[PDB]
Amino acid sequence: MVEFPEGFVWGAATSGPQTEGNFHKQHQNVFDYWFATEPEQFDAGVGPDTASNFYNDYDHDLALMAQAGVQGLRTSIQWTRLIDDFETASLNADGVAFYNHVIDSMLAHHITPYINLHHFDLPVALYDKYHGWESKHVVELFVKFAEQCFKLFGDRVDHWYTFNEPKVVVDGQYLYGWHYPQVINGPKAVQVAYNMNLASAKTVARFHELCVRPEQQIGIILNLTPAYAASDDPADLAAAEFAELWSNNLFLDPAVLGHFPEKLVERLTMDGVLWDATPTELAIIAANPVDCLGVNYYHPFRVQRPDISPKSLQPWMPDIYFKEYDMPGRMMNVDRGWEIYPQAMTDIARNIQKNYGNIPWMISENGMGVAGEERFLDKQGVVQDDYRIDFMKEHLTALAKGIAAGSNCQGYFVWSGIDCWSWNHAYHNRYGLIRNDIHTQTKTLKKSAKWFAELGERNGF
Amino acid sequence: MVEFPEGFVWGAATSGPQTEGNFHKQHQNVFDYWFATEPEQFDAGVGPDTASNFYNDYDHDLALMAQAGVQGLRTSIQWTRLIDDFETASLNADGVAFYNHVIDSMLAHHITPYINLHHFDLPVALYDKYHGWESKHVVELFVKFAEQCFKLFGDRVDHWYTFNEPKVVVDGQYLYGWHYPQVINGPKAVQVAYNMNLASAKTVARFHELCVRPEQQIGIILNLTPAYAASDDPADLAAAEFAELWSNNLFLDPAVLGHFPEKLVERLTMDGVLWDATPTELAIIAANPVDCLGVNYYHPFRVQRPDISPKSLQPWMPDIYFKEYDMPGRMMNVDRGWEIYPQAMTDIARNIQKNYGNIPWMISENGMGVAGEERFLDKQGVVQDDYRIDFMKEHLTALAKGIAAGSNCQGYFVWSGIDCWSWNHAYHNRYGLIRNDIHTQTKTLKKSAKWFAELGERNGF
Repeated sequence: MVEFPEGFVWGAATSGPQTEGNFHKQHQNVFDYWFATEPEQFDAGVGPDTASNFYNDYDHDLALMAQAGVQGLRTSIQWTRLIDDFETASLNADGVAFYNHVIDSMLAHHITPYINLHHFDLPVALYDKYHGWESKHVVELFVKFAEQCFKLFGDRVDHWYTFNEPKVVVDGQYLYGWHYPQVINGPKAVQVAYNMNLASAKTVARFHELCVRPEQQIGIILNLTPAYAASDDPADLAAAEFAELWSNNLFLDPAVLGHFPEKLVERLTMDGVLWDATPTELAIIAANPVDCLGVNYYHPFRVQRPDISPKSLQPWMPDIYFKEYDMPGRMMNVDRGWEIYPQAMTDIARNIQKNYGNIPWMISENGMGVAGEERFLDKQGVVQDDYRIDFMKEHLTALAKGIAAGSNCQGYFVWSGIDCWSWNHAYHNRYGLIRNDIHTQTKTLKKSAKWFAELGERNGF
Repeated sequence: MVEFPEGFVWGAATSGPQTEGNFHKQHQNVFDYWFATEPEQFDAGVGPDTASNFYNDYDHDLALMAQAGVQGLRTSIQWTRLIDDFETASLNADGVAFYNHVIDSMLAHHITPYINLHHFDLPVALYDKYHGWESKHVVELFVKFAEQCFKLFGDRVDHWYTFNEPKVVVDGQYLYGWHYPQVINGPKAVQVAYNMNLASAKTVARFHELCVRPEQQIGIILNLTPAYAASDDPADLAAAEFAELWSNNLFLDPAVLGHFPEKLVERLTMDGVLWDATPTELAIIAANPVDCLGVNYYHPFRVQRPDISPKSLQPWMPDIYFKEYDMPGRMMNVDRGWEIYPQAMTDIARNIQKNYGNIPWMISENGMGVAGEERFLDKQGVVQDDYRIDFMKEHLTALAKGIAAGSNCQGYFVWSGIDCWSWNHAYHNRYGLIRNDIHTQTKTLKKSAKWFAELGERNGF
């Protein structure tokens, strides 16, 4: 029935910090330091120090991933593992060697590399010295690190990305306490948002200057979940308008259109919390859009009025203009507390098609997490994750309507290939196609793994 | 100024479960299952799943130990890693290759291998099915595993040990809650003590049927801390008399003399808690004493009369005869809670000389744990553990007096070579000549490492 374009890319996504372990890693990133000082904040006291042991198990991990039909693996290079001196971007000898092994072994196992340069993993040294992404100097050193990744690995890596979801670094580090250093400052968060867009653009710039070869392309990875209004009442549609500008156009528009959405920059100006920008910088943004887009989606987002007036005396946060809304009769993943709504896949495809030039794009993350998968092991220790196959079917179908309506969707990357470490939640929820018993680092394909191998061969289901 | 016999061995000690991590291990031992189920029972939530990463980094680890002057290394083979099916002692192909890999790497780094067979690490599946060491069938299974160790590795391992401190298994599993399964039952513990003495003895027999060359010796590692009476008050002397029989003679006599100490068995019989033994079993125990003895010593032990009469009706426990005593004016390692008393080294040496035939013996464990050693890092990141050097000087001085009086001590093994995982205390206390930063598994010689290398080349200090 459901069929997909020819040459569609079927793949899996993770990150360096969530798989490698900190084995011989020279530098602490913000999560490394958080767990070393406050392990209480991590599920079951499980931190990143071993994660899914990718640093040691990479060759067989790649073999199993290919067995589960992963044609392309999207992961990330750790700034804190690759670089010795952050100011000069000198190379850590062991770190470069490791990433060569990984990339060589990806290729030997017939898996297309997709390398993301940054996944929530700021070096904590650069926060202590410069306050991290608040500093346009740190921005310059991200580029220096990106330049190094380009020279060392650009020979066999085609597909790069500047960031995975800068919004979550903004939200997490500066608004809502999710990421160490857990700063709660709205105005600071706005500058961080700007600064990360500046960095992604300057990284596209140097990428294209240091790229000769035409199949090489660099994109960015954003979550583009719409902000659905809670009703048609003007107050709610205005909350949905801002929340859309704030959660999506803040990054989508500078990344793809080359400028910030002017309704948004207007509102931040009227509020006196607009970022410090310069026309040189804004012209760098404008000159270097991304070559493609990766789209993350998991669950919808719905929005109503704020309870009190945005002009009330309170510290500035974006949240003063909208409140989350729970829709009655919603379909829920009850244990995880998320709404299920594959229709947003179709909306996202349309939005890119019409308002974003139908720029080449993929779904770079989509998947379902479940706790306690042992409950579903069969007699040969294979998780019977029928729920996981159902979820992919509903969401791939919705994706297919958008493709058919003419949306330029080139691939689909599952979260995740192998169970991996989910920040403070660590291993509470399991998303893999492949189970990891983290006590032994023994890995085993779930049932969904042979279904995904079958999906990639039929190019449909 | 203090010098040691020519040929004296300068070693280091650990165990498999405290170093390897559980990477790709087939079976859980009781500590693995304990951590998997009750991680809150372990310091900072650190369990044995990674420990000191010895599975992955054994080659560079032994090179560090070679640098720190380890001429001989004693560690353990995990039953739960070597054996596929416990009933048959069939081999796990991957576990056999690992231990081959570490032994050969030991020789390649000019480290003499000293292989212990068991270090608190009973397969949990054998506790579930048979109640572990309470089962003489489990005794037989242990011998079939020992036999496999000898046939696979005897060709290049000369020095074997049946057990590390079986008393800690008896106390830990059956008396005081220290080890999972946390059974509290005197009578059972008495039987376990017997069963492990019998298992050790059948192993020696099997070893002597399979050992070729005359350099091949097998022994047992016991803690021989004396039980010093609190005073000359007769009740205090009777408490030391029984504490000595129970904590030392219960294992020393069967292992070296071939029989259990008669006053103890008379005591256990009157109390109705004696073990089930058969004359055939006692005959094996009489005919297969060890070739040599490993002695562990850390802190002394003092005993006074019990608060209440041992005739009080209460569950039977060896403690109904003695209570620990705190000597006023004692010398203390205040943070660890242990008295410092090097003189016990000399007392121990005398006891072996006077009463145990001056059997060849070694100090197989001696060391000093300190918490938070990062507070003593110098400029170049080398721990300045002068305290650890002072500790070794004091105890080695006591040792040398014992040797000079004619005791047949042939080596000194420091606990530990590299910082290793200390059961529920995990890495709260560090004992190594070499630091392990357990977040990154990066290891670095301490100052004691250099002093110990120099100690071995001077054979004295």
